[PDB]
Amino acid sequence: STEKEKMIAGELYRSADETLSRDRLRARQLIHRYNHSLAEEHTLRQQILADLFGQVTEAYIEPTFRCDYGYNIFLGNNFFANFDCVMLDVCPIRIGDNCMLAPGVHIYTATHPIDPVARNSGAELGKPVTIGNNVWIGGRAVINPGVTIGDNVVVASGAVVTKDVPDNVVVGGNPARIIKKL
Amino acid sequence: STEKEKMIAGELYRSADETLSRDRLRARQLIHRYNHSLAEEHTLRQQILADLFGQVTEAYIEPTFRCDYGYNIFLGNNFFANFDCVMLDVCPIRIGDNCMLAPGVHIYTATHPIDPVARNSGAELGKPVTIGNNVWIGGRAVINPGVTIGDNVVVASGAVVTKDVPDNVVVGGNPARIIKKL
Amino acid sequence: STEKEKMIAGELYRSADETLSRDRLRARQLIHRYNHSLAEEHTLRQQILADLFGQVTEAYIEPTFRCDYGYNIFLGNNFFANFDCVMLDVCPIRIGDNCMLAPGVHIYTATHPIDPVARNSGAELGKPVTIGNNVWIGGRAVINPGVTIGDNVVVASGAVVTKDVPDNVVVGGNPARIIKKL
Repeated sequence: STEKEKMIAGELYRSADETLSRDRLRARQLIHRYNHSLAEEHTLRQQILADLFGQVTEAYIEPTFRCDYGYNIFLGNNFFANFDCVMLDVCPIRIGDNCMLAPGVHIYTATHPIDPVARNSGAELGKPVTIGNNVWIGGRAVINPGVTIGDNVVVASGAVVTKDVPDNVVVGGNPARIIKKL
Repeated sequence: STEKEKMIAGELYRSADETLSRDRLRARQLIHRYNHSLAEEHTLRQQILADLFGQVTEAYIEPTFRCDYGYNIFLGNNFFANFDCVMLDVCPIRIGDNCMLAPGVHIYTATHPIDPVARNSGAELGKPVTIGNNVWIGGRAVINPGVTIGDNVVVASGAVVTKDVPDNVVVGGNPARIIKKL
Repeated sequence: STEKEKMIAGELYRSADETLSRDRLRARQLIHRYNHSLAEEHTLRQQILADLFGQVTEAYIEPTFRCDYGYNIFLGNNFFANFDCVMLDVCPIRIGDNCMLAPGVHIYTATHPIDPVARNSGAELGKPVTIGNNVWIGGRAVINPGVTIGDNVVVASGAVVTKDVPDNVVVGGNPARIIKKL
C-alpha cells in the first residue's frame, strides 16, 4: 500500500507523502473559498461541498468549516452542521441521514502514537468514525477516532465521546457516559 | 401565536418559517461584516452591535462572533466577550452588567426534541438563558438552554453548565458543580 | 514596575495601560493578516509568525490563530498547531521542541480576580504556562494559567488541565487527571 492507502485504511503512514500533501492543499483552497463566502452565496457553498466531500446530497453547513482532505467525509441525506465545525478526515467519517451538528462539533479520525519517538518520526495514523441515522450532536462535543455512534443518539453539549455509543441513548460528560435511554 | 412568537416564548416552532428565515439571513449579513472588519474598525463594530442586538450600551466583542437572530440578545452595561464566542439566541439571552466572557464561550438557547421523529419533523424549541451582574465565564465554557446564572459568579474554563447557578459561587466541571463559595 | 512589566511578571496590572493597549492592536493587525491569508501564502504566514512571537524557528500554524500580545509566546523547534488555536499570552507561554497542538487548543495565562469588585476595578493578572518537549495536546483541550506540563506528555482531546502535569503521562477529563503512565 501507498502512504495514501495506508492513511485511509487506518495504518501508519507519513503525511509528508507528496500526494497527501497536494490533497491537503486542495482541501484548504476549497475551505478558504467556503469560509469567506458572502452570507447570500448559498449556491456557491453547495457547489463547494459537492467538490470537497466523498459523498453529499442535501447538506447545509454554516461557515466556518474545516477538514483535512474532504474526500474522506461521506454524508447521508438532509445533513446540517452549525457554525465552526471541524472534521479531521484522515480515515473515513461516515454520517447517516438526518444528522444535526450543533456549533463547534469536532470529529477526529487523526491520531498520533503515544510514544514520543514514534510520534516525532513523522509516522501517524487514524481510526474511522461512523455515525448512524437521526443523530443530534450537541454544541462543542468531541467525537474521537475509532468511535461508532448508533441510530437516534443524542450527544449532550460539551460531551467528549471516547467509546462507541449504542442506539437510542443520550450520552454526556467527559468521558461521555449514558445519561438517559430513549 | 406565530412561529416567531412561539420561538421567542420557548414553545415548539418551525425555523423554516418565512419570517424567521429572513431574520436569520439579516443576522448573518451583519455578522459577516463584523467578522471581516479590519482590526482598527472599532467604530463600525460598535454600529453593527447596536443594529444586531436587542439591547446594548457599552460592549466590546473580539471577532469572531456568531449568533442566530441578534435581536434576542440583551446586554447590560460594560459587556466584554473575547475571541470567537457564540450565542444561539432562539429565546432571549439576558446578560447583566459588567459581564466578561473568555474566548470561545458558547451560550445556547436552542434545542431539539430528544425523540428522533419529533426532531426530524422540522419542529424545534428553545429555553431562555439569564445571566446576572458581575459574571465571569471562563474560556471554552458552555451555557445550556434554560439556565439562570446569578450575580458574582465565576464559571471555570471548560465548564459545561447544565443547571442553574446561584449567586456568589465558582462552578467547574462537566456537568458543572460548585467548587468554591465566595 | 510599569503596568507592562507587572503583567509579564504575573502581578496585578491594568490592561487599559496605554502601552499594553497599543501592543494589543499591533498583535491584532498581524493576526488579521494571518487569518485572511490565502491557502498558498505559506511564506507570508511564516514572516508574520516571526514578527509576532517572542521566539520561533520552525513553526506551522493552521489558520485561524488568535493571541493577545504575541511577544509573550516562545516556541521551541518544529512546532505545529492545527486549526483555530488560541493563546492568551499576558504572561509567558513557553513551549518546548516538537510540540503538536490539535484543533482548537486554548492556552490561557490571563485571569481575573474571583472577587467581583476587584474584577470590575480594571485590575487583572496572569500566571505563566510552560510546556516541555515532545508534548501532544489533543483537540479542544484547555491549558489553564500557571500550569507546567512536563516532557513526553499526551493531553487527551477535550481535557481541561487545571494543575501541573508531570513527565511521561497521559491526562484526560475535566478536571484532567492521569489516565495512563508511559
